[PDB]
Amino acid sequence: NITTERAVLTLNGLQIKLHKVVGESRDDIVAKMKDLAMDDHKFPRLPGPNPVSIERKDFEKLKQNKYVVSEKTDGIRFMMFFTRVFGFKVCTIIDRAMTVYLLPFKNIPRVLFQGSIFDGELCVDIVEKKFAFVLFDAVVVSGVTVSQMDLASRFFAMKRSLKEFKNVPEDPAILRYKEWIPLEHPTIIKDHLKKANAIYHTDGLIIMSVDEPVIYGRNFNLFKLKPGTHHTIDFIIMSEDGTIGIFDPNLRKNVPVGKLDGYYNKGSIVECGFADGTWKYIQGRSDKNQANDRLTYEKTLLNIEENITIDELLDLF
Ligand SMILES: Nc1nc2c(ncn2[C@@H]2O[C@H](COP(=O)(O)OP(=O)(O)OP(=O)(O)O)[C@@H](O)[C@H]2O)c(=O)[nH]1
Repeated sequence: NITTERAVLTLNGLQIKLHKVVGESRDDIVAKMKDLAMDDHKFPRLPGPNPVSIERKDFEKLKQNKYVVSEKTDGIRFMMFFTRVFGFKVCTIIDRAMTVYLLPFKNIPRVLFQGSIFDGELCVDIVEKKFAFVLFDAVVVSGVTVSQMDLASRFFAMKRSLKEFKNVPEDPAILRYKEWIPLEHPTIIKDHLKKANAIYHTDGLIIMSVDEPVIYGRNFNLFKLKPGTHHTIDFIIMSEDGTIGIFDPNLRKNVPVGKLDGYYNKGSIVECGFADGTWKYIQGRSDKNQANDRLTYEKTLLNIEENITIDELLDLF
């Protein structure tokens, strides 16, 4: 049987109960996805790109090359994988740490189960108070590797397969497709962004190449933009006098970086924002035992400093 263990995900004040796939079953689903995705990376990862923050150096490239734009949905990143395990046709969603849950739909066409890997976000529909799964892109559809073709071909393949699918009320998520708008369409972009934000929780926008094949991992040509300067960092309290530190993952030692005004419990993790030269407390995190690493900190400072805004960005066009 597929050895499962139950789990509940909470997003935006709502929860979803799912069977987390465990042990050798988890191991086999992951190894199956690695083969279908033909990823020979020596480390377990999803066959999908992680965006990079937009930098002012990128503005040239944005204006030479072709790109599409969409809202950055705020929810959980999942690769959705249709396969067959021990004879049964299975729909799974895998997250970035390689944790596998079943997410079953009634009406998935049996072709998908020959090997579909679609990329998306599990998220909540504000208007409907139901979960939605929003598909960003496809890697393999019914056994056909679509990853090296251009974005419009990938969506053509994906939409083709699901063309006869209908959701039914008992399905655990509303399957929906990311509408990507061309980066030369500012008024169409703004309007799409306004409609998008009526339905979803968004964290800015994502800008993606119209024609490059799928990258797996950090994709230096997939850009995200946070609205305004609302970057935060999680620091560890290294002193009761609020000395905040940041983790160096290869020393495995926290390094002192600043100091907060107030009394703080050593070893806690505080989410802070930067304002006028110092970091300021926003909330303590009881759910974390580790600060953000140096890399995340260095890059967030650069972004704070550069202060790119969505209106600056959409006015380049
Ligand atoms: N690749 C991609 N990611 C998207 C898209 N829409 C929303 N996202 C989400 O944006 C994430 C970007 O990574 P980060 O900028 O680190 O954001 P995060 O994973 O929410 O982490 P925090 O910033 O710590 O909250 C992706 O991993 C997706 O979960 C999209 O169209 N493509």
